[PDB]
Amino acid sequence: MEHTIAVIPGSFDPITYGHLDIIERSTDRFDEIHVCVLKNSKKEGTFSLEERMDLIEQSVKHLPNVKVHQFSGLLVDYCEQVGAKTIIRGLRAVSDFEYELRLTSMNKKLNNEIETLYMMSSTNYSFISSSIVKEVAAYRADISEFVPPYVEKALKKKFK
Amino acid sequence: MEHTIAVIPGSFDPITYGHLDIIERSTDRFDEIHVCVLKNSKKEGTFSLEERMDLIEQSVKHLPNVKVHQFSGLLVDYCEQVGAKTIIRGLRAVSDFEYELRLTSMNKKLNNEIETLYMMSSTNYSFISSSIVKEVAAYRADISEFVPPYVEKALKKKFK
Amino acid sequence: MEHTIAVIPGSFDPITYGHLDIIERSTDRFDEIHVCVLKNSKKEGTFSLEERMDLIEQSVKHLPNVKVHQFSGLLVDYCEQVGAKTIIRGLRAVSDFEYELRLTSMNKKLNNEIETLYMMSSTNYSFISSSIVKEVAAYRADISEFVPPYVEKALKKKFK
Amino acid sequence: EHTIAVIPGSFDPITYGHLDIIERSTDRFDEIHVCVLKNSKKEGTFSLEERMDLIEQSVKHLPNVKVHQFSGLLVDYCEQVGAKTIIRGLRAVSDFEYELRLTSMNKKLNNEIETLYMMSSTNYSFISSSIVKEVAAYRADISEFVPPYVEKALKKKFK
Amino acid sequence: EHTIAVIPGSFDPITYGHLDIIERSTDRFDEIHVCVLKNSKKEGTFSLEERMDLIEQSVKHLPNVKVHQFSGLLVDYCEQVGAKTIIRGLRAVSDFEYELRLTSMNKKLNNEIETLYMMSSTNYSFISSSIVKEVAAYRADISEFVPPYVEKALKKKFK
Amino acid sequence: MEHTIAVIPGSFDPITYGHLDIIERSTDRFDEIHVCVLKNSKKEGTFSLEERMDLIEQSVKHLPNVKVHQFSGLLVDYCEQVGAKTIIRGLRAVSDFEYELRLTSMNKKLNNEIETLYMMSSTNYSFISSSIVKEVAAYRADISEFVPPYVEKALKKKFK
Ligand SMILES: CCc1cc(Sc2ncc(C(=O)O)[nH]2)nc([C@H]2CCCC[C@@H]2C(=O)NCc2ccc(Cl)c(Cl)c2)n1
Ligand SMILES: CCc1cc(Sc2ncc(C(=O)O)[nH]2)nc([C@H]2CCCC[C@@H]2C(=O)NCc2ccc(Cl)c(Cl)c2)n1
Ligand SMILES: CCc1cc(Sc2ncc(C(=O)O)[nH]2)nc([C@H]2CCCC[C@@H]2C(=O)NCc2ccc(Cl)c(Cl)c2)n1
Ligand SMILES: CCc1cc(Sc2ncc(C(=O)O)[nH]2)nc([C@H]2CCCC[C@@H]2C(=O)NCc2ccc(Cl)c(Cl)c2)n1
Ligand SMILES: CCc1cc(Sc2ncc(C(=O)O)[nH]2)nc([C@H]2CCCC[C@@H]2C(=O)NCc2ccc(Cl)c(Cl)c2)n1
Ligand SMILES: CCc1cc(Sc2ncc(C(=O)O)[nH]2)nc([C@H]2CCCC[C@@H]2C(=O)NCc2ccc(Cl)c(Cl)c2)n1
Ligand SMILES: Nc1ncnc2c1ncn2[C@@H]1O[C@H](COP(=O)(O)OP(=O)(O)OP(O)(O)=S)[C@@H](O)[C@H]1O
Ligand SMILES: Nc1ncnc2c1ncn2[C@@H]1O[C@H](COP(=O)(O)OP(=O)(O)OP(O)(O)=S)[C@@H](O)[C@H]1O
Ligand SMILES: Nc1ncnc2c1ncn2[C@@H]1O[C@H](COP(=O)(O)OP(=O)(O)OP(O)(O)=S)[C@@H](O)[C@H]1O
Ligand SMILES: Nc1ncnc2c1ncn2[C@@H]1O[C@H](COP(=O)(O)OP(=O)(O)OP(O)(O)=S)[C@@H](O)[C@H]1O
Ligand SMILES: Nc1ncnc2c1ncn2[C@@H]1O[C@H](COP(=O)(O)OP(=O)(O)OP(O)(O)=S)[C@@H](O)[C@H]1O
Ligand SMILES: Nc1ncnc2c1ncn2[C@@H]1O[C@H](COP(=O)(O)OP(=O)(O)OP(O)(O)=S)[C@@H](O)[C@H]1O
Repeated sequence: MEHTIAVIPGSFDPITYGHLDIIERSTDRFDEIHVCVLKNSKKEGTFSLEERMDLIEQSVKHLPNVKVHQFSGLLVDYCEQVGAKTIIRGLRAVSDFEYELRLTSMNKKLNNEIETLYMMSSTNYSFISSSIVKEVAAYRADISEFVPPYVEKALKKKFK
Repeated sequence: MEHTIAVIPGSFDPITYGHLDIIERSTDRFDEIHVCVLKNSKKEGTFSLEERMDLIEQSVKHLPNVKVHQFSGLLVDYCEQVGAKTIIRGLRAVSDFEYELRLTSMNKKLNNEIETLYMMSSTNYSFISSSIVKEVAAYRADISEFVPPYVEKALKKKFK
Repeated sequence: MEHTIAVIPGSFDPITYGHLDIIERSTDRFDEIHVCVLKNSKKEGTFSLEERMDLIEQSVKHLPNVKVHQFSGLLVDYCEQVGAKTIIRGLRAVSDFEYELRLTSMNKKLNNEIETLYMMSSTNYSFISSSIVKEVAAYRADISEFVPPYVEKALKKKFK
Repeated sequence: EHTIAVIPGSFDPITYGHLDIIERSTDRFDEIHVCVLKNSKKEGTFSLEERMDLIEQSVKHLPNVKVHQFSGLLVDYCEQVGAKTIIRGLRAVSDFEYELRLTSMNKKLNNEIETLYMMSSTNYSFISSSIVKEVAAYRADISEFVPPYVEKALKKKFK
Repeated sequence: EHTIAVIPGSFDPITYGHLDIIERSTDRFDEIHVCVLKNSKKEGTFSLEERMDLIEQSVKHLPNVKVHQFSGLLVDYCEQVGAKTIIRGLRAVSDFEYELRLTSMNKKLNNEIETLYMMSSTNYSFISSSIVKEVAAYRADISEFVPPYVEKALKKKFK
Repeated sequence: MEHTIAVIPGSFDPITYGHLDIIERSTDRFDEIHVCVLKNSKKEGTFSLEERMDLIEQSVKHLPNVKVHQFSGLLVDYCEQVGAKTIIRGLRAVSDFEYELRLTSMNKKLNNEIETLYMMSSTNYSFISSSIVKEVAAYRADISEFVPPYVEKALKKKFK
């Protein structure tokens, strides 16, 4: 090849094993995995950018090649700047498919050199979303099956 | 990082620009690309195995890293025999999404070392299929927009 | 307006109240409606081309400006030949939507002066198809709510 | 036997997908009838009698599940037997749209039968008879998808 | 009270679509609990109290239906009261995908609760609370869509 | 035929080439086209009613038969006042289809004299929404391919 980077964009509010299975399935497929998050999203999520970045950073410790960045402008500009010709997105459902088809179509208009590549969520994590883990957290049920140790502790302390 | 082979499977009956677009977009992302055809399916169609393979070769000759192969037996065993750790499939529409989700779930049960990735069809080929191209060729309308020139000449011939 | 014609294609095997609904809602919007069927289908359903046209002919007798025709080749060519600028189709479900999208994108590349307009099935006929009416008829249940009196007689005869 | 549920299907052959639906049903009704259409046509792979034999053995261990065949309309088998309820499984959007059409028709055929749907378990969602059989045709392992006695019938048939 | 079924929702307000699901269940279990969530958020249009009142009146002809509020997990409610079945309606593809995600979670949350679905009847497939309110804000006729008691409550609220 | 009016309702926040293509494909099939906007929609967007109205008027001025209006009240009550028997909408994907099915089922109960007709998005406009054109405009990327020039000017101003 050459030297190979893939970007894995997301909100990760918070990161879950669903998101991790995708990053983990990407690690020995590329040289460098950049987990990437949006700055001044203007939405507002349960957790701040910083906490979100640290929750990722602690969850992805056991994988050397994964970095965690933030940005700024267009994601396709990031891939341009930094040497990645490949974006990785997961699919859980028809819903995801539709939303991603319109984004990829726009991105391919913005930068024809970048490709987006999809992976199907695996079976035991396809119903996982952070929205719904956050909901279960609010009722203080056991989330240990859904998110890693660190973000588990960050949601207990958030919902009490 | 290590050598990468991707397998791009299909019946290619015949190959279309839609198929070509997916092969082209993957060439700079893997070291080797195997285009795989199903040796002796019991599901016979317009062109012979051998006609189909030649049409691929002629349409893929401007791409040095693309080889065209035939196999009977399970697809995940072909990948295993040639060391390919990745299958590549295109997605046109929701119906594709669903059928693909089902096949990838079984292929993963068959051999969990092989990962399937997807690319979305380009907006301009999203409606192309072998099926709809053959129908159009049977009323000998013009198909130069839909298949490469070798395939075009073979369609006018077939439906003369 | 001009002298306007609209073409309403299909298999009609047999025509149902579902089809007739679409036809009736169209008849006051164009000077002339053409119900068109493909000749030499090499698809064979249950009723021959001749039977199918007679059924259509008897079911639309009460609308002066509807005509029944057969063709030959490409739908957009019939439209070109007869001076029609509009194809009309019905939509029952997402399944219909996705299929019809693929077909009109192609018809657009074949002749961009023909437009296709869609109508939603009315609520009471959304679940009707020729296929499921045929199955009901095999068990000789009452289909009078699904097909018009003449198609009904043709169906009772066909299935005993 | 105050309540009865019918679980109709081709079952060509039955799989752990079908069987999970049946298992999740047994404790909610007094009696479960698994029904298969007699004098269908277009079969292949297994005959009616083979298909019935395969099901009755895979459900042996569920004391309230009986296997029957019928050649008329489902909704009539139901009124024949006293069942107020049909049970079907959903794996995907395509099943959902298919079943929406069947049940709208079924409701014009007989307004007192209800059809209740259960989502396929996450582990079995990808399973169909069609694809178990592709896999068996390449002599690959299928114990994770069908019960042992169905597995054996499949090896015999695909050598 | 051998068998209980829980029918959960916002019911903001209840409509004939919801009632048709509720009515289609009553003959199938001994006891139906329409439940609603205490301490919600995003609402509007009617308060918890007004909502439970409208339900109560709308189902008073159904001896075995009770309306309850609850503050925890739907799946907690069920175990506590002995309900092993939850019932939900499907109008459309979008409902199917959303509900797949919920059931998959609830099944992790508790494994002895089934969710069973029923298809909307064809006459009520396009009815939602959302769109009924829309049409009542413009003073159109909603009597085809909601029961007479909820009609009056809509008329008042929107003039 | 008699004199025909079609209404094409929308937020148009802003109008895009996607909307316009629809409008243009309708001009030849009806006598008058009223492009209509809701007057005090209480979920405000990026342009006011006044701006949106100006932006349309400029964009459709070559199409003499197209007129811009605003209404307070039901869409079908507007159609009744002006004598329009037809409403026209465009569909880009599955989610448009389902949403539109439910709206039209209701509109048919409110007034069964009005027909809603549907047209598929042309392929190159399939991924365009106002939404995604604004997000791209906020990051100051070229949007001239997505909207006509008058509209391109205003969001250069709005996101400067
Ligand atoms: C497929 C990856 C992706 C995902 C998304 S996400 C989204 N969809 C809708 C909204 C929106 O309306 O804000 N955002 N957005 C995009 C682009 C879509 C087209 C417009 C520009 C978007 C873009 O590049 N935005 C900045 C960004 C920066 C860093 C990260 Cl990590 C991300 Cl995800 C996005 N491509
Ligand atoms: C995503 C690639 C793919 C595509 C398909 S295609 C298809 N799935 C069902 C039917 C059928 O029933 O006829 N056909 N089939 C498969 C496998 C799916 C799981 C069962 C085994 C399938 C398998 O490996 N089959 C042989 C084969 C060999 C070499 C080639 Cl190149 C191909 Cl494509 C297939 N994976
Ligand atoms: C939406 C109207 C329509 C419906 C269909 S229906 C169908 N038949 C087979 C397929 C297929 O293989 O997709 N689709 N086929 C078509 C065309 C799709 C583009 C390829 C050419 C098709 C075409 O023009 N085919 C001849 C024809 C069909 C119907 C009638 Cl009435 C006539 Cl006169 C001629 N457009
Ligand atoms: C909801 C179960 C069901 C299923 C089906 S058919 C199917 N759906 C998926 C597959 C499949 O995957 O093979 N087949 N067909 C029907 C009816 C549809 C309306 C027309 C009458 C049909 C009717 O009553 N037909 C006789 C029948 C069918 C099945 C059995 Cl068991 C019996 Cl005894 C009688 N309702
Ligand atoms: C299928 C019934 C249902 C419906 C919903 S509804 C909804 N609320 C927010 C969202 C969401 O963020 O998705 N979904 N939420 C749920 C649960 C899904 C699993 C996570 C926990 C949810 C849970 O148990 N919530 C409490 C509740 C209690 C009693 C009533 Cl009556 C209701 Cl409606 C909800 N299951
Ligand atoms: C497809 C045309 C259309 C589009 C929409 S849009 C929408 N549906 C839900 C929401 C909502 O909940 O806010 N909005 N709403 C409608 C009607 C659907 C039935 C209820 C009443 C809606 C109606 O007539 N509304 C006023 C209106 C006036 C003038 C214009 Cl131009 C429009 Cl678009 C709408 N039909
Ligand atoms: N359980 C999962 N399995 C596979 N992919 C996932 C999973 N959850 C999320 N993803 C994908 O990971 C990418 C980034 O996810 P997010 O942006 O964090 O999800 P989101 O839509 O912003 O909020 P959620 O996770 O759906 S509530 C998207 O492509 C998601 O579809
Ligand atoms: N126009 C296209 N754009 C992107 N991918 C495509 C396109 N056409 C086909 N593919 C994908 O290429 C892979 C192999 O396609 P084929 O198997 O050869 O097509 P097929 O499904 O057998 O018959 P058709 O008529 O092409 S759908 C599948 O994942 C297809 O969905
Ligand atoms: N019940 C219905 N309501 C509205 N449109 C319909 C209905 N049935 C069929 N149509 C449409 O009429 C056109 C002709 O369909 P056909 O070709 O006759 O039937 P078909 O779809 O090939 O076979 P079936 O059994 O009707 S699915 C297509 O747009 C159909 O989707
Ligand atoms: N894996 C599964 N999980 C849950 N339900 C299922 C599963 N497989 C089948 N079903 C349901 O079982 C009922 C009857 O199944 P079948 O009629 O035998 O469907 P099918 O024809 O076996 O699928 P094939 O491979 O096309 S034959 C239908 O409502 C199915 O959707
Ligand atoms: N017309 C209908 N027919 C059958 N079921 C319905 C109908 N309308 C709503 N439902 C079901 O009612 C259940 C709970 O009621 P709701 O939670 O209020 O639905 P909702 O989507 O949350 O609110 P809506 O969309 O404005 S009705 C949902 O899961 C729906 O599937
Ligand atoms: N690109 C397009 N091509 C064809 N029709 C479209 C397109 N975009 C929107 N429409 C349709 O025209 C009407 C939409 O007007 P609007 O929805 O109010 O604006 P918009 O482009 O959908 O961006 P949104 O509404 O924020 S998603 C609906 O019928 C849309 O489906």
